[PDB]
Amino acid sequence: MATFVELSTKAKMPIVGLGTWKSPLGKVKEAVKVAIDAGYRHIDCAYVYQNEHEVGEAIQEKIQEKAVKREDLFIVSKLWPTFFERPLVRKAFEKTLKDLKLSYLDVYLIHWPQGFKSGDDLFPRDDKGNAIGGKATFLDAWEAMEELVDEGLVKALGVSNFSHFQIEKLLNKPGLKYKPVTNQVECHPYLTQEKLIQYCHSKGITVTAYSPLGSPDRPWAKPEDPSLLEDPKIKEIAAKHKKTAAQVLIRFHIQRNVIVIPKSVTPARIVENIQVFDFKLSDEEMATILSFNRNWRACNLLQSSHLEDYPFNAEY
Ligand SMILES: NC(=O)c1ccc[n+]([C@@H]2O[C@H](COP(=O)([O-])OP(=O)(O)OC[C@H]3O[C@@H](n4cnc5c(N)ncnc54)[C@H](OP(=O)(O)O)[C@@H]3O)[C@@H](O)[C@H]2O)c1
Ligand SMILES: Oc1c(F)c(F)c(-c2c(F)c(F)c(O)c(F)c2F)c(F)c1F
Repeated sequence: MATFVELSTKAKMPIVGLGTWKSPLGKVKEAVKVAIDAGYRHIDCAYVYQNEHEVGEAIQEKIQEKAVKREDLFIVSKLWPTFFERPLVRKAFEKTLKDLKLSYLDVYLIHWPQGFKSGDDLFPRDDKGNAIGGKATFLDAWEAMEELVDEGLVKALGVSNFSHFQIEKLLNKPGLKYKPVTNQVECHPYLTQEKLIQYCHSKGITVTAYSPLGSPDRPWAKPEDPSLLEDPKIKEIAAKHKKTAAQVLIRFHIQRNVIVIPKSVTPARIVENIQVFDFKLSDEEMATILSFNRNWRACNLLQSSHLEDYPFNAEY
């Protein structure tokens, strides 16, 4: 099996999960099926990925075939920032829950802190492709999301792409009902997030590492961009353990008690990515890997950088 990180709610969040961004229809269903078979219990989803209906199919299949029980699955989705207006929070969540064919979510995340123009255009933008903002804020969103927890439709709330300033704004809001259980952010040896992980952990907030393999198929990749999978120094450590680069990149987070959600639709890779509980990176190897920090992001979202709550201006 695979280990977990205990949340502030005492719920157990499986430390490896399956990413689903850009997992195509026609592949994502088989991907979820192979992952469950391979021992994955945590699946990371989102409204904006537009494939929740197929993830839902796969989960239902495995449950009705007795491969797994709902209570042993840990399903996460995210509210997109075109839906921060209160009534849209409900409508957006209802579509996610119905697509996923579930009666509750384990975690529901604010996907990004900056609000976008409210509505069903997911990427409202000007002529240059710059995001158009909305006046509803992540605090408005959180307020409405808290009702879902009151109603037992979501077990816990969290945030994604929040800086420590934005988490402080959240924690320090008077009249807060629920606290975020996780902050899902990009994290890997080129962006080690030392200060942000230290902050979150000090507040009882776990970290979920996204793009842990450096998202090698991001359509905006430039050949001069760094490549973690092909990095000779990462590959050196892999070799030392007779493991793959990807397995080292995943194990890196487990050893920092950080949840990690590599994405694949390739059955061999889905299996490979969870074969990370039979080796250990040594203290010196962990130190070497941490030294690779470049403060480099695969996910800059520069087209939203002019917005008030754009998260990446702050140091952490
Ligand atoms: N909250 C956010 O704003 C946010 C942002 C980014 C990502 N995420 C979440 O985090 C998940 C993971 O991040 P990501 O999808 O950006 O990138 P990633 O997991 O770092 O990398 C995925 C890419 O690596 C390939 N791959 C997977 N396993 C491999 C292996 N063992 N060896 C070689 N290549 C491998 C995949 O190919 P194949 O699929 O073709 O096998 C895919 O092209 C996302 O899917 C999403 O769930 C969240
Ligand atoms: O959940 C997300 C995701 F998985 C992404 F890859 C992106 C994403 C991103 F943050 C970026 F910065 C990109 O340049 C990109 F192409 C993306 F797909 C994103 F915005 C998300 F909200």
